[PDB]
Amino acid sequence: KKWFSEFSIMWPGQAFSLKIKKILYETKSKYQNVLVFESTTYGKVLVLDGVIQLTEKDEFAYHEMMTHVPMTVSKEPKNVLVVGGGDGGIIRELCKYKSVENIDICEIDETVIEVSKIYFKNISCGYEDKRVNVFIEDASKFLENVTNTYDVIIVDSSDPIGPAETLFNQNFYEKIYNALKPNGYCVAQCESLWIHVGTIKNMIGYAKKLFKKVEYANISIPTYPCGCIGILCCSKTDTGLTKPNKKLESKEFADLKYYNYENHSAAFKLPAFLLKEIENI
Amino acid sequence: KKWFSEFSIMWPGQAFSLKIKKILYETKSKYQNVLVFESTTYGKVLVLDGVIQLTEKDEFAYHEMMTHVPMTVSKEPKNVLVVGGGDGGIIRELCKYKSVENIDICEIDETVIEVSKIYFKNISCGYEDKRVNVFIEDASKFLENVTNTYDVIIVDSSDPIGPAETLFNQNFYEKIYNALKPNGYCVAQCESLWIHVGTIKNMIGYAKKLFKKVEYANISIPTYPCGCIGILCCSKTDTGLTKPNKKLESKEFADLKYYNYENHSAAFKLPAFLLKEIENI
Ligand SMILES: CSC[C@H]1O[C@@H](n2cnc3c(N)ncnc32)[C@H](O)[C@@H]1O
Ligand SMILES: CSC[C@H]1O[C@@H](n2cnc3c(N)ncnc32)[C@H](O)[C@@H]1O
Ligand SMILES: NCCCN[C@H]1CC[C@H](N)CC1
Ligand SMILES: NCCCN[C@H]1CC[C@H](N)CC1
Repeated sequence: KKWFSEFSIMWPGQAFSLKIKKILYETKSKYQNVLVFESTTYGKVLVLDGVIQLTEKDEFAYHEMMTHVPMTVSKEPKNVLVVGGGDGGIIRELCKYKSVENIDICEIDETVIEVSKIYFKNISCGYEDKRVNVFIEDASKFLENVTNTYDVIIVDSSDPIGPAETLFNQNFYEKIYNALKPNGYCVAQCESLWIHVGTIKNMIGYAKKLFKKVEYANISIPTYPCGCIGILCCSKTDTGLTKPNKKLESKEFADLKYYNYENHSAAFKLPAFLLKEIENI
Repeated sequence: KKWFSEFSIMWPGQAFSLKIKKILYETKSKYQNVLVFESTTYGKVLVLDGVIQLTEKDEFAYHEMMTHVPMTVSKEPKNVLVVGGGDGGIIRELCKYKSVENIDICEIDETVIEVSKIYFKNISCGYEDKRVNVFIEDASKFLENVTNTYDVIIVDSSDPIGPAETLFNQNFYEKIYNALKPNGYCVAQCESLWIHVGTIKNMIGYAKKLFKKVEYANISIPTYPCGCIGILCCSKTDTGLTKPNKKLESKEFADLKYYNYENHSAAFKLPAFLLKEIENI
């Protein structure tokens, strides 16, 4: 069997590999190279431009933490936007909240949605919910144009190389601020603390120009490089996102596999060297 | 440049690679294959039997968490044992406590010590401290023979394939229990929660046959497989190891890079699926 290897100028000198059971699908979409393969030990794997987006084995860690952190802090979230997230894992976690009335997703690449609906049925199931509305367009444009404001925006983008290159700058954060309710929250996937701390500092400084309270949390996920990934956390009130306002007790949450009330606050307890780098921003 | 790749029957289907700047030393010792190379981005790297033991870039995360968790909980630790740990990183963190009167290390492979003294001088500096006494022998035998009891034992072993195969069974845990003071603590490196949960359950069940309080904590370290590693935590009193009894304020601790008073308790907040697997042991 051959191995897939994740190599990138974004983390030089290191690489993670998974063994391939079977390649399932490859295409060059309008935006990205798309690869779906069944791995031998992590189930199916989605790859965009040679970078792992998810595997069936660990995706719940990332989709649960990114969704339930801001959604247990928002008191009565009615309108949620997902930026990127074509695979549908965030939407899947959002549909669990009976209270939500509308879930918009702006995903630039409809191939990713259609690929997820075919090959990742337990991730893309949320697309069946009549509350979900899909916009195929660059979130950088959508956020300039949208009329509605949201209670929560979840930026589930791929990396800065490729069509996500527009989601990693000061302008983008102003657009997010303006599209949120006066008490609304944004979480965004953010750089592994083991890799470019300079990037984390840059993003934090972007968010801090607008938001009252900017926190960084860390998630353990093994198929992202360095085995972890950050959440950049943006709040308009001084109270921030470290402390949930509700517990997930109803039947729709029974099945959760990573996220719980205590993990929520714990994700925000960072390594000493990280606190020192981001103390004077 | 060539790449070093970490492949193992202990985590099939996956592999982590580092690019090689220069190989520095290789030998077949009495026990293991030993490889020291300077990587392009993680500094020098120590490899035993094809498995990464440390790199200069991230070793502090593991050596700080394994040492300072039990050493901030022990009230006045006077005698500490390190099992394995030939590289000296634990001893380096131990020497920081002025109070400690004696530090014994039982390392089966003296080549690892001598290699660390030559090629890893900022890790092996602790060997110069007149409080440190080295025993070259299998810890499985040493723990049967030692007369002293310790306030803290830190099991810093390599993996179950190779000479560490004796440190992963019920007998080993009884030896640890007997070598500890009535209020003494043991921490042991323990399986990544992303890989063999069955192993974690087995080890927990071993420790629980003897110890009042058996906790599992997780450390983020990118050059261990799946980017994290557990600490099996064994206490003879019901109070356990999640809560430090002291803060590290004196000048010897100024330089700490991962471990702080809040990270300590946070390491013990685990993923939902892990708590569910280890609730009925
Ligand atoms: C797989 S989840 C990440 C998704 O982010 C999507 N994405 C990347 N860049 C953008 C963008 N500028 N706007 C909307 N979605 C994006 C990618 O096409 C991918 O499907
Ligand atoms: C590099 S730190 C881990 C150390 O554990 C040491 N080690 C492995 N098995 C044993 C054992 N049975 N007793 C003492 N040390 C051990 C290895 O030789 C290695 O240097
Ligand atoms: N919805 C899963 C996609 C997650 N987005 C990113 C994939 C690329 C990774 N290096 C970081 C997160
Ligand atoms: N003192 C550093 C050695 C750490 N012991 C182990 C090395 C092998 C890893 N897979 C797990 C920890």
